[PDB]
Amino acid sequence: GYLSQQQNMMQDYVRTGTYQRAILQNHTDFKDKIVLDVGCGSGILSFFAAQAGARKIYAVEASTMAQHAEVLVKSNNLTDRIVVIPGKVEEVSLPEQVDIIISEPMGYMLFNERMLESYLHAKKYLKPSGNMFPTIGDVHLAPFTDEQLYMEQFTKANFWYQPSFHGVDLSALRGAAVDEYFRQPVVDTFDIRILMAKSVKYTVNFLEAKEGDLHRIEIPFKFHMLHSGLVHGLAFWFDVAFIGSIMTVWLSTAPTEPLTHWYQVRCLFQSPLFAKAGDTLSGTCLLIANKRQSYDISIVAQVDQTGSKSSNLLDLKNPFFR
Amino acid sequence: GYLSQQQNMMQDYVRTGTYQRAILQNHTDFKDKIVLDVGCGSGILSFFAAQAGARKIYAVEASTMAQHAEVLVKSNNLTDRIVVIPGKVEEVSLPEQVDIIISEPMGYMLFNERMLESYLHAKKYLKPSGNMFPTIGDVHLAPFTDEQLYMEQFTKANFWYQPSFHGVDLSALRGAAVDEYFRQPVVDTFDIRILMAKSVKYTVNFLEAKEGDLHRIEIPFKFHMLHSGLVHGLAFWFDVAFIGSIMTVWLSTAPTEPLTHWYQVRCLFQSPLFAKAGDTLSGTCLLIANKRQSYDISIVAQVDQTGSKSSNLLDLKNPFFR
Ligand SMILES: [Hg+2]
Ligand SMILES: [Hg+2]
Repeated sequence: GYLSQQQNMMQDYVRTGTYQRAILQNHTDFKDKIVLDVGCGSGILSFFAAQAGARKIYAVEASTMAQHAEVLVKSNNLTDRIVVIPGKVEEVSLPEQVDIIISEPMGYMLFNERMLESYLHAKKYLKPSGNMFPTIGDVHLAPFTDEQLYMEQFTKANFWYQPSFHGVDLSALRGAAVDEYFRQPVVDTFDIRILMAKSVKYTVNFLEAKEGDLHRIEIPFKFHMLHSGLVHGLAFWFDVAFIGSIMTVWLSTAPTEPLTHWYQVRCLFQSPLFAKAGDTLSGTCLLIANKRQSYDISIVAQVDQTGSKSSNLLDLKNPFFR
Repeated sequence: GYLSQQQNMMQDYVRTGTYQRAILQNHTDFKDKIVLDVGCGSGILSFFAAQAGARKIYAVEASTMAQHAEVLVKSNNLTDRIVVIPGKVEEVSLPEQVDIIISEPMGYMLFNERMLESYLHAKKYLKPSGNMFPTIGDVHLAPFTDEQLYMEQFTKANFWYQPSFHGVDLSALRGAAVDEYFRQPVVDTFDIRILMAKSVKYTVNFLEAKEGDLHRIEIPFKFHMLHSGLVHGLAFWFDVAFIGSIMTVWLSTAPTEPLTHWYQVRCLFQSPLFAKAGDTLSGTCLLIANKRQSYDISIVAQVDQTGSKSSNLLDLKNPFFR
């Protein structure tokens, strides 16, 4: 819980701006309503709800951060509208059902850090027919070609393919190194020209979802290739929508959108799949929740026409940055 | 413990070449001797001991890097000379007392990550009149002038002096922020032109030092000023020596020597001190250990002739890269 971290999140104008934009333009959803702020991370969220004219804002509240919020609430003259309860939703108690829940629970590929579970858990404190900001989450995935990124892996791992690095033969660990390097999802951004087919969408309606739904989360796909080339993996990004009474407002991390701190995520295939235009690449992406507040990512994919296959396991716990 | 981190360590050619130089050039220290590799940092140290002709090399390594070390031992046909023992030194048992202990226990400012405490605890397995590689550690410090780095930090902290960020007053958290930003040391290299006095030296002898004992570490300094102007902070770096039987080999981290993955480190004061050529800048650097794996550092500085004071609490558990 560093202020540096909190600053970095505040600096993301798309994040902070869109959140604020969504709350103020949907004024009638906040005017004299009771709100719960479970997320933050920018720490600025319960203030937006005050600016939209909320009656009471219960704000929990991670052990840092509880104190950071406490100072700003006092200094912004809002002690009588915003209460700061240190801790976490599955650990604390609220004295009142709320109209709206607000939070910033999105990680890399939306689900990383598993904060949405705590978010969905908060619906124990939600009044019937109340809503949540954000309301839904659209995960997008599409196949990509990128020779330079694929090759990059082997140039790295080939360091181990030396028989006499300072008189030591490292070659027996080359295979383990390749596996490891391919096991990391790549966080950075790309030109859309590397996208081989139109993206499929997978939608989580936060208003109806139970927190158990986020433990397995299976995403099937049947891409219809626009371009001829080699598929090196699947690209991932996400959108969330703030569906209010007045207006639905979108926060998008698409590669066609201005850059955010979430960038985009690419999961490579260990064996590239050749596909033609008009060919269908099908398979499923499986995200298993793991013990390190992250996901084990399983990707199986085949080119229907040729029957070539892979067969790929990632751990979002150890992402490669760029 | 990822291959890759290990690969990063290895690719530091100064570090790897110097460790080999130290061992091979002091072969009479290893020839037919019993060695303890406690690092291990990069699995590679045991192999140097093996190249030097050690009779038996026990290598205490963590889990999982114990596996990766074993693979290399078998594939390099050294299974009769290198014995991997999984776990930690303050846990495991050795069938024998050892002639030499070898390790890579250095972090930033030398002491970071408190690996040295494991290193000195290994003296348990050391024969009387045994040796350690490295034998001693020299911490150098020098006052520096760097106008650009100072205001660069201050203007980042300056974010938190803001009466209306999306309608929110952050002003009250300035000072918590400034404290945080100036607590983090700057890991960077620099031109030696910025050095405002010849360095002073603090020696920690590993052969005699008790794990006690590296929990406090009081470093006094008394610089002769050489150049007039503003002292923006203190620069720190470490030399480490392998005092073998044939010759002493130094691994230097100094800004005058080729670059290493350790770079150099700087505490910048929250407020620069003015000093003239001929003046004395005296004071102490305190390194109070903490739970879990880092130091709380108290830098007390004054110009004798004035005497303008500075006291700053710097926290290693960050820091600021570049
Ligand atoms: Hg918050
Ligand atoms: Hg320092």
